[PDB]
Amino acid sequence: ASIFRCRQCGQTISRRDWLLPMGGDHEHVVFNPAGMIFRVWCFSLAQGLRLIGAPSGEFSWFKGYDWTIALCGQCGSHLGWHYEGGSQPQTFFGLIKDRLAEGPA
Ligand SMILES: COc1ccc([C@@H]2CNC(=O)C2)cc1OC1CCCC1
Ligand SMILES: [Zn+2]
Repeated sequence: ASIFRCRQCGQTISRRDWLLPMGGDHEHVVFNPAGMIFRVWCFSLAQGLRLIGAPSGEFSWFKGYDWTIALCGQCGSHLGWHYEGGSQPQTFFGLIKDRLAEGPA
């Protein structure tokens, strides 16, 4: 259980070692304006994604950060968001926990 793959296709995405304690915890439970709930895990780093469009501040769940949608690079599944434009760290990834599968390296 040290690495994370896309649950839908197996693409390698991130690692447990890359989890990022944001505001005290790597886990945040948040809602979008369409009322969908997400269990978001924060990572310092991820790979195998494809970032779509340019960043937006609108409805950002993390103060001072702008988001871009992050799809699985391989299958297109929506895995989370890349955050940028902030401070300490400047950037990070918020990934949806139930869209990842955890397993050996
Ligand atoms: C599942 O969709 C989405 C769900 C959630 C957000 C978040 C709101 N606050 C954040 O920190 C990002 C953006 C989305 O993408 C939208 C942009 C255009 C259509 C959908
Ligand atoms: Zn995938």
